[PDB]
Amino acid sequence: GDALKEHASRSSRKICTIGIAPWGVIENRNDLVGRDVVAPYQTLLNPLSKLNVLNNLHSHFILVDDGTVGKYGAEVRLRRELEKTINQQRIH
Amino acid sequence: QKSWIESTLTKRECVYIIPSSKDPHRCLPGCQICQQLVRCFCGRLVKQHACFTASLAMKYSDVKLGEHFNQAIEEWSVEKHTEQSPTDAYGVINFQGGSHSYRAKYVRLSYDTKPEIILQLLLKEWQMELPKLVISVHGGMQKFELHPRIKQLLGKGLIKAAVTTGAWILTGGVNTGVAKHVGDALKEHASRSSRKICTIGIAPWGVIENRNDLVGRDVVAPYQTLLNPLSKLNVLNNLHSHFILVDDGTVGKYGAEVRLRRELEKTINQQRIHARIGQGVPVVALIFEGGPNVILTVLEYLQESPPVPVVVCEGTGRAADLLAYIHKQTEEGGNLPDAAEPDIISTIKKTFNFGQSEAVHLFQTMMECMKKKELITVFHIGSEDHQDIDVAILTALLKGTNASAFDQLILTLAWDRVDIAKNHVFVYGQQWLVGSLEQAMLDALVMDRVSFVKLLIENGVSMHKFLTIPRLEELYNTKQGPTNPMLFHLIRDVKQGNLPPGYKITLIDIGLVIEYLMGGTYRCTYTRKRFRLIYNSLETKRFPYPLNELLIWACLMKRQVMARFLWQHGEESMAKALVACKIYRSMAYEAKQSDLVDDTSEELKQYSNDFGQLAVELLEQSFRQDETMAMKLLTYELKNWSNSTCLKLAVSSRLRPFVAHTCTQMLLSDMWMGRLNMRKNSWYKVILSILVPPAILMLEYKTKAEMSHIPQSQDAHQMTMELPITRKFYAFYHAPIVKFWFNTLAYLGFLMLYTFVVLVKMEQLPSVQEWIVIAYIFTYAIEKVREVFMSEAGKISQKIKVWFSDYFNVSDTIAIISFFVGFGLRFGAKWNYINAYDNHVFVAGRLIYCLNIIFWYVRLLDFLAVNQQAGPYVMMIGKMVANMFYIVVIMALVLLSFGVPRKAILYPHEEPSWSLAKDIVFHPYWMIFGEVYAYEIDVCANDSTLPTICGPGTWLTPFLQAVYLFVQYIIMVNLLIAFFNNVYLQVKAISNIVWKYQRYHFIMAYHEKPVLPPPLIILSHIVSLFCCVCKGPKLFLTEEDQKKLHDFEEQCVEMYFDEKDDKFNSGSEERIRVTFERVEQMSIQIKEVGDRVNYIKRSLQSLDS
Ligand SMILES: CCCCCCCC/C=C/CCCCCCCC(=O)O[C@@H](COC(=O)CCCCCCCCCCCCCCC)COP(=O)([O-])OCC[N+](C)(C)C
Ligand SMILES: CCCCCCCC/C=C/CCCCCCCC(=O)O[C@@H](COC(=O)CCCCCCCCCCCCCCC)COP(=O)([O-])OCC[N+](C)(C)C
Ligand SMILES: CCCCCCCC/C=C/CCCCCCCC(=O)O[C@@H](COC(=O)CCCCCCCCCCCCCCC)COP(=O)([O-])OCC[N+](C)(C)C
Ligand SMILES: CCCCCCCC/C=C/CCCCCCCC(=O)O[C@@H](COC(=O)CCCCCCCCCCCCCCC)COP(=O)([O-])OCC[N+](C)(C)C
Ligand SMILES: CCCCCCCC/C=C\CCCCCCCC(=O)O[C@@H](COC(=O)CCCCCCCCCCCCCCC)COP(=O)([O-])OCC[N+](C)(C)C
Ligand SMILES: CCCCCCCC/C=C\CCCCCCCC(=O)O[C@@H](COC(=O)CCCCCCCCCCCCCCC)COP(=O)([O-])OCC[N+](C)(C)C
Ligand SMILES: CCCCCCCC/C=C\CCCCCCCC(=O)O[C@@H](COC(=O)CCCCCCCCCCCCCCC)COP(=O)([O-])OCC[N+](C)(C)C
Ligand SMILES: CCCCCCCC/C=C\CCCCCCCC(=O)O[C@@H](COC(=O)CCCCCCCCCCCCCCC)COP(=O)([O-])OCC[N+](C)(C)C
Ligand SMILES: CCCCCCCC/C=C\CCCCCCCC(=O)O[C@@H](COC(=O)CCCCCCCCCCCCCCC)COP(=O)([O-])OCC[N+](C)(C)C
Ligand SMILES: CCCCCCCC/C=C\CCCCCCCC(=O)O[C@@H](COC(=O)CCCCCCCCCCCCCCC)COP(=O)([O-])OCC[N+](C)(C)C
Ligand SMILES: C[C@@H]1CC[C@@]2(OC1)O[C@H]1C[C@H]3[C@@H]4CC=C5C[C@@H](OCCC(CO)CO)CC[C@]5(C)[C@H]4CC[C@]3(C)[C@H]1[C@@H]2C
Ligand SMILES: CC(C)CCC[C@@H](C)[C@H]1CC[C@H]2[C@@H]3CC=C4C[C@@H](O)CC[C@]4(C)[C@H]3CC[C@]12C
Ligand SMILES: [Ca+2]
Repeated sequence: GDALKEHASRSSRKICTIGIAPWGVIENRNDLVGRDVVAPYQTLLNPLSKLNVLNNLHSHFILVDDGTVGKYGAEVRLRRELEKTINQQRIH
Repeated sequence: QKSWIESTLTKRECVYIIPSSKDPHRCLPGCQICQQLVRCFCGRLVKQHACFTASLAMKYSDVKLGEHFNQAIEEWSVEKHTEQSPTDAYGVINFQGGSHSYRAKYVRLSYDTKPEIILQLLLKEWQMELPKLVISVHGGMQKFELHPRIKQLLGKGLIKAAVTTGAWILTGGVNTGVAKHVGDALKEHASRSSRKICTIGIAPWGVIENRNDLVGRDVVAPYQTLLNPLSKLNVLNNLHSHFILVDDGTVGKYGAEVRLRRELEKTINQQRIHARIGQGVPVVALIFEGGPNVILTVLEYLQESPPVPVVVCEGTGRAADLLAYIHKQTEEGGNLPDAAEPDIISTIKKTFNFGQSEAVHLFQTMMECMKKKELITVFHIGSEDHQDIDVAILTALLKGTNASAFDQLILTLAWDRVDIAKNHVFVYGQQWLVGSLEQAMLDALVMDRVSFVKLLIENGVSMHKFLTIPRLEELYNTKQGPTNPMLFHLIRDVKQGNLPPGYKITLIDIGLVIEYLMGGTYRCTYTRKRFRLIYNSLETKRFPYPLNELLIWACLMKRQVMARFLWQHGEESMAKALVACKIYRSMAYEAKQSDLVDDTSEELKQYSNDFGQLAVELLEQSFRQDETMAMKLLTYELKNWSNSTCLKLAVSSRLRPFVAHTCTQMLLSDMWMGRLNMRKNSWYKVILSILVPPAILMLEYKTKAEMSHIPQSQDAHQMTMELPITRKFYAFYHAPIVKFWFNTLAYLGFLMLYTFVVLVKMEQLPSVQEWIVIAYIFTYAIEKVREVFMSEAGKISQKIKVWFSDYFNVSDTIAIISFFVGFGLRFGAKWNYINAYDNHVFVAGRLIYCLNIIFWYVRLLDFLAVNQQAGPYVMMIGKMVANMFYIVVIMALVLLSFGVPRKAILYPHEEPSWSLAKDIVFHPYWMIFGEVYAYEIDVCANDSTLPTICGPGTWLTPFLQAVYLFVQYIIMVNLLIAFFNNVYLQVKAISNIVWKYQRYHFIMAYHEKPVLPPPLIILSHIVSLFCCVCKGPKLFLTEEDQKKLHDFEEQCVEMYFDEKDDKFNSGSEERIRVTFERVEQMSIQIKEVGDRVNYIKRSLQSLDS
C-alpha cells in the first residue's frame, strides 16, 4: 500500500490490488455488513487491539468467512484458487 | 514623566563610600591620594560617586570618620548603601555598519525590579509580541572563531528555529564569545529574519564601554564599533535588537544580571503560548563552547519546575565538548563503566586546571547533568544529526518533558512546524487518545493551519465524524485567526440590523447570508425546515458532506488558502468552484457598497476570479476527455446546492469564460436544434417545413440516445419513450430553432406591412394592414409582460430591473408605448374631410408611426445577431460608439468654433431667433461629410450663390473654413480611423465573448416562449390561461448514468491535478532550479569526499609504518 501511495496517479487506474482477507481478523467488521452499500471505514488504528485494519490503497477485497475473529487461515485456500483460475485463461 | 519607565524602573547610585584595600598606592602624602585612588568597595573612587550624601563630605574626610572599626567595613551591601533612582539611560542606540544603522532599546534598570515589571516593558512599551520560544544561549566569552563549517551550521540553524518559531534569543550582549557569534550568525542570515528575531542581551552596567554615552533619558544615543585599542572592557554587539542594562555597582562585577535573566526565563514560561493553547511559552538552553561555570548553570536548569532542557553544541569548544563526551559515554541514565574518572578528570583537567581537589567537584556538577540525559540534547555537528539545530532545539522541548503527544503536537501547531510533527510526533508506535487529533483539528482550522489540517487528515482524522453542529458554530464564532470582518456586516444586513453584544452566530443566520450572496431562488441546507428543527432541538448532528460546509466557511471567513485546500477534498469540485466564485463576487459587491477603511474587494474579486478559473480549467479537462459527458456535467442537478446547476451558477456570476467555452456553446447549439438533427438538415428545409406543414414529416429527427446530454422538459421527455406522427409535429414546433424562424417570418412580414402602411396614404380608418400591424404590437406587448412575470426571482422589482438592462428591451417599451400614443392620436382624431393633415392630432399620430418604425428595423439586428459572424459585429458597434464619444465631443466643439464666427460675420443684422441655433450647426455639420458649399464660400465672388451676403468682413470666412475642414477631416476624422484600427482587435475579442455569453439567455428564452408568433400568439396565451385555472428544462439521468457521471467527474479532477504537476515539474524553470540546488549539495559533498580521501592518502605512509 505505501508503495502504491509513493507511485500512485501514474498507475492509479492500471493496478488492481485484491487483498484476500478473512472475516476473522478484521476491524469495524460490523460496519462492512450491509447489502449493496457505500459502507464507511476508518484509518484511526484502534489504540488497544491486536486486530488488523484493511489497508488504504487496496482496490478490492475478498472477505472469506468460516468462523469468527482469530482463525486467520481459512482464506489461504481461496487465494490459491484464484492463483489457479487465472492460470487457465489465455493471456490474449 | 511621559514615560512608563521613569515612574516604574530605576538605577543604582552608590550613595555610600568605603575604603579599598586600604593601601594608598605609593607617594608618601596619604590624605589626598586617598581621594586620588580609593576605589570604593563599590569599585569607583571617592570622587567618581558625586553623590549628594557624599558630595559635601569630602571636605571633612568623606563618609565614615576614621578607621570605622574593621568589622563595619564589611557592611556595604548596595541594599542599605546604594539608592534606587530614576533611570537616566533609555533610548535607541545606533551602530555604524554597512547600510544598517542597527537599532536597539536600552533600559538601564536596577537589579531589584520586580519580574512582572520587566515582561511588561518588553511587551507593551517595546511593543514586542510574546514569543513562541526562548533560546537562552549560554557559553564562554572571547571564543575566537569557530571552524568554518560549524559556524555555518550554528548560523543557519539558530536563525531558522527563531524565524519560524517567532523566538526571543536571550543573550549576554557583550561583543565577545556568545553574543559575538550570535550576532555574526544574525548578520549571515539577516534580511529574511530581520523583523522576526528579537535578540535581548541582558548585560550589566559594569563591563560596558561608552557607558557615559548611553546615559540620557529618552534619546537616540550614539554608539561606536571601534573596539577601544587598549581595554579589557566589552562593547555591545552590532545585531542585538534590545538591551537590559542591569546596574548594582560599577565596572567589573559582571554577575548581577544573571538573576534577572533567570527572571525573564521564568516570567515568559507562565504565559500561554496562544489564546487557544494551554501550554506555556517554552524555554530552551543552547550551549556552544562554554566555560567553567556553564556546567554549574546547566545543573540549575534540569532541577526546576519545569526542567528547562539543554541543547549542547559539541565540536565547538571546551565545556560543550566536555559535556558532549561525558553524557555520551554515560550509562542509559546513570553511572559509568569501570571507573572512568581517570580520563574524565584528566579531560576536565586540560580544559581547566582543577587537580583532584575540585576536578572531583566538577564530577558532581558533571554527574546530575548526565543523569538527566533525557532532558539534555546534543547536536553532533558534522554527522547530519538532526539537520541544523532547528530540529534539535525544537525537538529538545518535545522529547524532554515526558509529555503527551497532544501537547507535543499543539506546540508544533503554535510553531507552524509540520515537519517536526510528521517526523517526530506522528512517528510509528505513537498511541493517541479517542478525540485528541480532533481537538488538534479544531485548533488548526481556527488558527488557519492548512498544513496541519492536511496532516491530521492524512493520518486518520475523518471530517465526517469530526464536523458537527456545535463545533461548526464555533468555527464561525472565533477571533483567533484570519477573519472576514464583513461577515458581521452581512449577518447584520439580514437580521434586520440588530446585533446584540454577545450574538453568537447561528448556522441559520449563515444560511440566510448564503441565500443573499447566491441570490435568486437559492435555499441553503441551513434555512430549511428539516434543519431548523434538529438545530433548535440540540448520525444526525453530523453533516453528510462536511467539506462542503467548510468550503463555505473558509470563503465567508475570507480564508483562500484553506478554501483552496478543502476544495480538492470531497466531490462536486466544479460545482463548488462556481459557488465560491459567486460567494466572493457577492461578498465583493457588498464590500464596495459599504464604508470601510480596507476596501477588501480587489482581494475578494480576485478570490472569485481564482475559483472561476478552476471551473473553466476543469471544464476544459472534462471536454478534452469526453464531450458528451462533459455537457452532462453542466446540467445535472446538484442536490446539495439548492437543486441548481453548474451552468446556472456560472451565469449567476457572469463568469463568461465558462459560458463562452466550446462545451457550453455546443450544448447550447444542441438545445437550439431540439429533436431535429440540423447536421443532416438545412435551414431551407426548416423554413420550408414551417410554410409547408407536411414537410415536417420528411426531415431527420434525433434519437433518444442523441438527446441524453440535453436538458429537456417533462412532456418532451415523455415523448422519448415512444416516432409517431403527432409526436413528430410536437418535436418540430417546440424546437427553439423553429420558434425562431417561425417568429422571423412573422416579424419580416410585419415590417413589410408596417413599411407599407407608413409609405402609403393613411385614410380615416386603419387599413387591413394597419389592423394586422396593431394586432402584432398589441400581442407582442402581452408577450413581453408575460416574459417579465414568468422570469426569475419573485421580487417584482428584480424581474423589472433585469429585463430593462438589455438594450433592445428598453427599445421595445419605447416602441410599444410610442405606437399606442400614435394610434390613440391617429384613431382618436376628427377627420377633416377637406384634406387630411389639417388635423394636427392626426399628423402627430402618423409622424410617431414614421418614427416608431425605426425601433422595428433596428430590432432586426437582434435577429441578425443570432449568426456567429454577424452578432459580434452588432455588439461591437455599440462598444465603439461608447469609446469614440470624447473624440466626437471635440468634433462638436470645432464645429461651434466655426459656425458661430461664420454666422456672425455673414449675418450681422439678425435679431434673436431660433434659426440662430440651426445656422451655427447646420452647414458646419454637413461639411464633415464632403459638402463643401463651394459657391457659398467667398460670397463676394462672381460665381457666388449668396451675392447679397457680401459685405464687410466676409473675406474672413473662407480662411475660417479652410482651417475648419483641415481640423475636422485631415486631423479629427483620421484620428478616429486611427482610433478604430488600434482598438479593433480587443473590442472584437470582447464582443465575441459577450456574444457567446448572451447566447445562453437567448436560447433559453426560446424554450419558454409559446409556439405561435406574436399575431397568433394570443391563442397560445389564452390556452395557457385556460390550463392555469383548470390544471425549466432538466437533465434526466437514470441512477446508473448518475454513477457513470460522478466517476467521470472524479476521474477528470485527478487528471487535472496530475497533469498540472507533470507540466510544472517538466519545465526548464523547474529543471534548472532543482539542478541548481543539487549541484550545490553535490559540490559540498565532493569537497568532503575530497577531504576524506585527503585523510586516506595520509594513511598510506602511516600504515607503511
Ligand atoms: C413591455 C410592454 C409595455 C406595454 C406598454 C403599453 C403602453 C400603452 C400606452 C398607451 C397610451 C395611450 C395614449 C393615447 C393618446 C390619446 C389622446 C388622443 O388621441 O386624444 C384625442 C382623441 O381623444 C379621444 O377621446 C379619442 C377617443 C376615441 C379613440 C380611442 C382611443 C384609443 C386609445 C389607444 C389605447 C392603446 C392601447 C394600449 C395597449 C398596450 C383628442 O383630440 P381631438 O379629439 O382632436 O380633440 C379633443 C378636444 N375637444 C373635445 C375639444 C375636441
Ligand atoms: C442611446 C443613445 C446613443 C447616442 C450617443 C450618445 C453618447 C453615448 C455615450 C457613451 C459613453 C460615454 C459616456 C456617457 C456620456 C454621458 C455624459 C458623460 O459621461 O460625460 C462624461 C464627461 O463629459 C463631459 O463632461 C462632456 C459632455 C459634453 C456633451 C456634448 C455633446 C456633443 C456631441 C456628442 C454626442 C453625440 C453622440 C456621440 C456618440 C459617439 C463623464 O464620463 P466619465 O465619468 O468619464 O465616464 C466614462 C465611462 N466610465 C464611467 C467607465 C469611466
Ligand atoms: C447623442 C446625439 C444627441 C444630439 C447631440 C447634438 C445636438 C443636436 C442638436 C442640434 C441643434 C438643433 C437646433 C434647432 C434650432 C431650432 C430649429 C427650428 O425651430 O426650426 C428648424 C428645424 O428644421 C430644420 O431643418 C433644422 C433642424 C436641425 C437639424 C440638425 C442638422 C445638423 C446636425 C446637428 C448635430 C451637430 C451638433 C453639434 C454640437 C452642437 C427649421 O428652420 P428655422 O429657421 O430654425 O425655423 C423655421 C423658420 N423657417 C420656416 C423660415 C425656416
Ligand atoms: C500662396 C498664395 C498667397 C501669396 C502670398 C501673399 C498673400 C496675398 C494677400 C495680400 C493682401 C491683400 C489682399 C487684398 C487686396 C486689397 C483689398 C481687397 O481687394 O480686399 C478684398 C478682400 O480681402 C481683404 O479685404 C483683405 C484680405 C487679406 C488676407 C490676405 C491673406 C494674408 C496671407 C495669408 C494668410 C494665411 C495665414 C498667415 C500665416 C501663415 C475685397 O474683396 P472681397 O472680399 O470680394 O470684397 C469686396 C466687396 N465688398 C466691398 C462688398 C466687401
Ligand atoms: C402580423 C404578422 C404578419 C405576417 C404575414 C401575414 C399577413 C400578410 C397577409 C395579408 C395582409 C395583406 C392584406 C391585403 C389586403 C388588400 C390590400 C389592397 O387593397 O391592395 C394592396 C394589395 O396588398 C399588397 O400589395 C400587400 C401589402 C403589404 C405589403 C407587404 C406584403 C408582404 C408581407 C407579409 C407576407 C410575406 C411573408 C414574409 C416572410 C418573409 C395593394 O394594391 P396595389 O395593387 O399595389 O394597388 C394599386 C396601386 N394604385 C392605386 C396606385 C394603382
Ligand atoms: C381603440 C380601438 C380598439 C382597440 C384596438 C387595440 C388593438 C388590439 C389588438 C388587435 C385588434 C384586433 C384585430 C383587428 C380588429 C379589426 C376591427 C375592424 O374594424 O376590422 C375591420 C376590417 O379589418 C379586419 O377585420 C382586420 C382583421 C385582421 C386582424 C389581424 C389579426 C388576426 C390574427 C388572429 C390572431 C389574434 C388577433 C388579435 C390579437 C389582439 C372590420 O370592421 P368593420 O366595422 O366591418 O369595418 C371597419 C369600420 N367601418 C365600418 C367604419 C368601415
Ligand atoms: C406614457 C408615455 C407618454 C404619453 C404622453 C401623452 C401622449 C398624448 C398627448 C397628448 C394628448 C392629445 C391632445 C389632444 C388634442 C387637443 C387639441 C385638438 O383638439 O386638436 C388640435 C391639435 O393640436 C395639436 O397641436 C396636436 C398635437 C398633438 C401631438 C402632441 C403629443 C405628442 C406625444 C409625444 C410622444 C410620446 C410617445 C411615448 C413616449 C414613450 C387641432 O386639431 P382639431 O382640434 O381637430 O382642429 C383644429 C382646431 N384649432 C386649429 C382651432 C386648434
Ligand atoms: C412566404 C415566404 C417565403 C419564404 C421567405 C424567406 C425569408 C428568408 C429569411 C431570412 C433571410 C436569411 C436566410 C439565410 C439563413 C442562413 C442560415 C442561418 O441560420 O444563418 C444564420 C442567420 O441567422 C439569423 O438569425 C438570420 C436572421 C435574418 C433576419 C435579418 C434580416 C436582415 C435585413 C437587413 C438587410 C436589408 C435588406 C433586406 C431586403 C430589403 C444563423 O446561423 P448560425 O448562428 O451561424 O448557425 C450555423 C453555424 N454553423 C455554420 C457553424 C453550423
Ligand atoms: C433615422 C434613422 C437613422 C439611422 C438609424 C441607425 C440605427 C442605429 C444603428 C445601429 C445600432 C447598434 C446596436 C447597438 C448594440 C448594443 C450596444 C449597447 O447596448 O450599448 C452600447 C453603448 O450604447 C450605444 O452604443 C447606444 C446605441 C448606439 C447608436 C448610435 C447612435 C449615434 C447617433 C447620435 C449622433 C448623431 C449626431 C446628429 C444629432 C442630430 C454598449 O456600450 P459598452 O461599451 O458596451 O458600454 C457602455 C459603457 N462605457 C461607456 C463605460 C463603455
Ligand atoms: C494668421 C496670422 C496673422 C496674419 C493676419 C493678416 C491680417 C490681414 C490684413 C489686414 C487686416 C484686415 C483688413 C484688410 C482688408 C480691408 C479691406 C476691407 O474694407 O475689407 C472689408 C472690411 O473689412 C474690415 O473692415 C476688416 C477690418 C479688420 C478685421 C480684423 C482683423 C482681421 C485679421 C485676422 C487675423 C487672424 C490671425 C489669427 C492668428 C492665428 C470690406 O469692406 P467694404 O465692404 O469694402 O467697406 C464698405 C462697407 N459699407 C458699404 C457697408 C460702408
Ligand atoms: C457652451 C455652448 C456655447 C454655445 C451655445 O451652447 C452652449 O450657447 C447656447 C445659447 C443659445 C442661445 C440662447 C438664447 C437664444 C434666444 C432665442 O430667442 C428666441 C426669440 C423668439 C424666436 O423668434 C422667441 O419668440 C433664440 C435662440 C438663442 C439665440 C440661442 C441660440 C443657440 C445658443 C447660442 C447655444 C449655443 C449652441
Ligand atoms: C429633435 C427631434 C424632435 C427630431 C427627431 C430626432 C431624431 C434624431 C430621432 C427620431 C427617432 C429616433 C430613432 C428612434 C428609434 C431608434 C432605435 C434605437 O434602438 C436607437 C435609436 C433610434 C435609431 C433613434 C435615433 C434618433 C431618431 C432618428
Ligand atoms: Ca465627398
